Order: sequence, then structure tokens, then C-alpha cells
Amino acid sequence: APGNYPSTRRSDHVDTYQSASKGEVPVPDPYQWLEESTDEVDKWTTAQADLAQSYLDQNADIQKLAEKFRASRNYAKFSAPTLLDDGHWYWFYNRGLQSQSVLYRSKEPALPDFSKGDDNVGDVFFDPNVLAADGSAGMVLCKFSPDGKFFAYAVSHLGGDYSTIYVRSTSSPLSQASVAQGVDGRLSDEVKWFKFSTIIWTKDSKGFLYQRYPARSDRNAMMCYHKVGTTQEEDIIVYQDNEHPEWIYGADTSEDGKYLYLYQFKDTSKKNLLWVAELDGVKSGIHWRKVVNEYAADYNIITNHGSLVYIKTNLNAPQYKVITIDLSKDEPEIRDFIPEEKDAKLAQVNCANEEYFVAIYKRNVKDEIYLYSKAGVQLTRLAPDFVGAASIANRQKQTHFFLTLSGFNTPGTIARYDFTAPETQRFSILRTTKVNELDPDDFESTQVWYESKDGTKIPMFIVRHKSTKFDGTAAAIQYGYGGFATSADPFFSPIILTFLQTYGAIFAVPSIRGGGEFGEEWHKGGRRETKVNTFDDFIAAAQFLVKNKYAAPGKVAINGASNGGLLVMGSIVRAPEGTFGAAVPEGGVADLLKFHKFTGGQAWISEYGNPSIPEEFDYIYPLSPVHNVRTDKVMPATLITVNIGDGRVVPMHSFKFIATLQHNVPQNPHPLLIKIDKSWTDKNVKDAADKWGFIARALGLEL
Repeated sequence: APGNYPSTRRSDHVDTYQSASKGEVPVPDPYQWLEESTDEVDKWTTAQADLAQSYLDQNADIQKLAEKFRASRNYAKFSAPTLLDDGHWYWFYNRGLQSQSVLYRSKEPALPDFSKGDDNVGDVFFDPNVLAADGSAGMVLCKFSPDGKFFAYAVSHLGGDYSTIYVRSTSSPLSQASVAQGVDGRLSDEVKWFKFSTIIWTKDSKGFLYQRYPARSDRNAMMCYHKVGTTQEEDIIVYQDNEHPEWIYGADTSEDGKYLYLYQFKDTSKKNLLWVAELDGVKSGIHWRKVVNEYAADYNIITNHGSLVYIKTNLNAPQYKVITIDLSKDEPEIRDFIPEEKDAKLAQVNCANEEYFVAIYKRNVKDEIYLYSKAGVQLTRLAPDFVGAASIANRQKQTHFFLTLSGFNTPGTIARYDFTAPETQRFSILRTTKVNELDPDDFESTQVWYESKDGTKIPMFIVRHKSTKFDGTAAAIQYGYGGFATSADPFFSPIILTFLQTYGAIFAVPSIRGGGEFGEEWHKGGRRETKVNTFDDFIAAAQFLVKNKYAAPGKVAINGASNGGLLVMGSIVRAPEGTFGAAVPEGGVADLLKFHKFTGGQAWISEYGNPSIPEEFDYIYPLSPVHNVRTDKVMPATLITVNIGDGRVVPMHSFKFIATLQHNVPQNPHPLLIKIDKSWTDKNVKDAADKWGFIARALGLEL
């Protein structure tokens, strides 16, 4: 229980604020000088950093944990494959070295066995890392032509604002081999000024649509059409609007060849227009049937059968739905095809094997996968016990589709559904993620519900190694963010899973208010004047973990970053003594009275309120971690983290908070320390090892 923290000078600096209830309020701010960039601050930072490192050096498990994190750090990433009209399969593969994934082509015209290795079953077709010799050019976006003969790709060099589209034949690889042989085998096509749209081929495979601006703010966008094997001078303007210079455009083409769709956007909401047109291919002076005119709702087209168009929309349905619009009638006949679900956001719909719809719902922060008929009958749920995120990849005419699945236990699993197979054998696993010292199958993701202070029911994710028991024994790592409508969705971290497996601990992720887990009302429920709910939900989660025997008492550690740092710091201030065993806030806000007076501060006003406004000060001040540190409560072992390289949140917040703790509870039984991140395999797990090792020791966990 040492008192040996370095002395922090206390100045006579007093800030004055205005309270709606109390009037003028003088607030002493003796660590105000830590706001400034001076030698005094730099020397105080070194003294604190050195203390922190001295404590970490008495923990020999830090270096042991580092090697385990080094082991599980690297792994390959991949996409689901696509079968093109040339009979070959194409897919992205990243071996885990370079920042850009490489596009592979199957050697044989057949679905590869992906347990053999990507280089054994595939050849490199497009390696974007060699666009520029130094790796300074990136592929932003790409698209194959419907006939499989050509490949369009948008390239962005690090300097430029815009990007440039290029075309190459699918028989012309770009690789380390190919560039060594001589000149790049692309076509001469160089489509400049491309920005903020997809690339959309016509179904004739003759050309593609793309958004472009004039040459050099961004104004007067043009949805254009580029013929393959031509210069940009040969291009057509499909649409522009002189009268609304800020407007942005999207396009789409129907598989049958009949329709060209124009989307129009005016702002950062999801509302959009939808005009429809009939084709021969794409030419100029298009007569647009203006179906969705006026900005009402989100409308994204799924597919069509003749004049019947299927559309995902949120018109009078916040959780989305599917409608049909029949265009053979003179007036379009709008009908509900798949109705809104009250408690399930319709996320994605794809037509599959012509007479079916594959479909993704998010319900209780989890994706569910459904198979529907062309008449809208729900035929079955696929992968019912899956806990995570799912997306669909397919082409409408083919007799299969894929699912890309991810969660806490894996960053990637490709599933295949084969309509031609026997009923019991339609669903299969194409491939899984390989990580040293970690099998995805050893980790179970569940969801439990607890009651917060005001009676609100919050779901919470629990992850464990399968040998760990819910018998009041395990340590728990409780992660949160708690703001900005940013959901704590399932995410993959080898560092965490290795930690759960090493110590028999559990990972706990509560869907606390302030996040986006149940839409804008959920955010609204933990924002500005309701912000205290965010903290009460987080605190009630930790109490629930112990009460219901998920974790042992005194063994729930908390961690979060940026807004999560404020969450952690505010929570150890507010929560009853002994609620938490350890605490690691990373780069967090902590002075909630001054946050808006520093770089990036103003953007947080919509989340916490404005301290300069008297009525808002009154609900802000009682939350401010820097102004609510008591003398008479034992704080849990606390390692505060800041990345001095990371501009985001000024380190001032953490400096003030640690100085305040060390002053208010100098004889605190557990160490209260601040660490400066060494990093702004070998050198990449150093900060994580210090962090997770501090927690393990603080919770009394042995290797």
C-alpha cells in the first residue's frame, strides 16, 4: 500500500463556471498546468512513467504474456469466392504481411479445397501492393465485368483527393512476377476524377458507370458511363444536376438487362431518390421514369422479375422491410412483400438461385440468417446457434450462395449453401481462420440480460473458453465504449482469447446505453442529460457478473479506450467500493468541464452537453471524473494508458485524473499509476502485455 508517488505541484489556478441552480461557481484546478507543453510537464511525465515501469518490472508474467500474444498475433484473412462466367473462382487472400489483400484466380475451373493453401489452389491475378514499387498506391475499390472477361479497379495514390479507374483483362495478371517481366498488361484506359460511388457494369459487359467530378470543394458530380477499351474522352454523362451542385449519385443495373437505376443523395442521411429507365446499352438523353421523387426514405433495389421490382426500404418502417413496385401499371403499384419486424432490423437481402431470397436480420446485437421464397415465405433459418455478424455474397443466377461469418471467436468463416445438394447436406463450411494457439471452436459466445438501476433490461455478451465454469471462480474482463451510437458489436481479438484461455477468465461486453445497439433511442437513453445511465448500466453489469456467479468477487477488471477511457474513469469514481478489481482506461477524457476547449473537443458536446451552458453544467459536473474523486473510497488497481503520438484526445485529461487520485488517496492499498505507450510480432504486443499483465497480477492470477 505505498505512498511513493512522485510529487505533483498544485497551482493556485481557479476556473469560474455558471450553474443554473447555483449561479457562479469557482472551481479550483490545481493541475491546470498539466494542460501545457513544458519541460516541467515532460519531467513529471517521465517520473510517472518510470514509476509505472518499475512496478511492471516486478511482474515476471508480463514477458511471458508477451510471447503468448506474439504467438497468436498473425493469421491469414480472406473473402468468400465468386464464380465468374469463365468458369473460374476468384477471391481475396491476405497472408498476414502486407496491408493489401491479393486477388486470386482458381487454377482449375472448379470450387477449390481451401484446406490445401491458397497458393496451391490459386494463382495471383491482382496484387495491389505492387501498383507502386514502394507500396504507395492502393486499390480503393474494384469490380469484375458480368461476363468475367474484364476487371475494373480504382487506384488511389497517397497524395491525391480523387482516384483513377483502370481496366485489365482477367487473363492479364498484376504480380511481382508480371512487373519483373516488363510493362503492366492493363488496357490504356485511364478514367480520372472518380470519387464517392461504386463501379457498376452494364450486363452487356461493354462498360461501367461511375461518379466523377471536374478537374483541379467537391461539387457538380456526374454519373458517367465508360466503354471498355476507350479513352475517358469516349465517355457519356448519364446524369448531372446543374441546379443542385452538392448532390451525389449512385447507379445500378438489373441482371436481365432491362433496367438502369439512378439513386440521388443530398446529405448524410440515408434518404434517396430512385429513377428508373429502360435500355437497348447505356446512351445519353435517358428518359427517366421518376418513381421515388422527393426525399422520403432509404430505397435500395434488390432485383426484378420483369416489371416487378423488389426494394429494401425504411419508408414508414425504421427497422427495414421489402416492398414490390409493379411498373406495368401506369401508376406504380406499391405492395409490402416482406413486412417490417418490430424488433429486427432487416440488414441485407439478396436474390439467390433465381426463385429465392437470402436475408440478414440484426436482433439483439446479433445477425440471424434466413432463406425465403420468391413469394416471401420464410422457408428456414440457417445457422440458428450462430453468434456474430453475417453477410451474403452471391450472383442471382447461380445454384449456390456464400455467407461470411465473424464474431468474438473468429474473424472469418466462409459457409456455402448448395441448392443442388441433398437437403441434409446443403449447408457446408468452405473455410475457417487459422491462428496459432487458438481454435475458434474452443470459445463459446452467449448473451445474458441484467437489470440496470432504473429497470431497463440490457443484454450483455459473455465469451469463455469452454472449460471455464460459471461457478463464482473466473476473473472477468469487462469491455465498454458507451457513447456516440457506436455499438459494442462482437469483434475478434487474439489478445483477449489468449487471455481467456491462459487464465480461465471470461470476456464481458454489455450493450450499455449511449451505444447504438437498439437504434437512436438507445443512444438517446445514455446521452447528454441521460448520460449517467451509461455509467449505471456499465456498473450494474459488473455487479451482475459477480451476483450471478459469472465471475469471482473483486475479479471484474474494466477496460475501454477514448470514450471508453472516460467510461472506465467515471465508473471507478461512481461505483461502490470493491465493485472492480482493476481498471485500465486508454486515452480517455476525464476533465468534463474543459474537454470542449481542446483539439477535437467540440465534437463531444453532442454526447456530453456543453459545460458553458448553465443548465448543462449542472448534469455534467457530477459526472466529471476529475471533479468527483473522493478521499474515503479505496480505488481498484489502476493503470492509466495514453498514446502521446495519438492526437485524438489530449493526454491532459489522464494527467489531471492520475494527479487527482494520487493526491486524494495517497495511501490507497492498490497502485494507481499512469503509463506512456511505447508504440505510437516483436514490438507490437509490448503495450498489450503491460496492460493485461497489470490486470492479471492486480486480480491475483498466476501462470
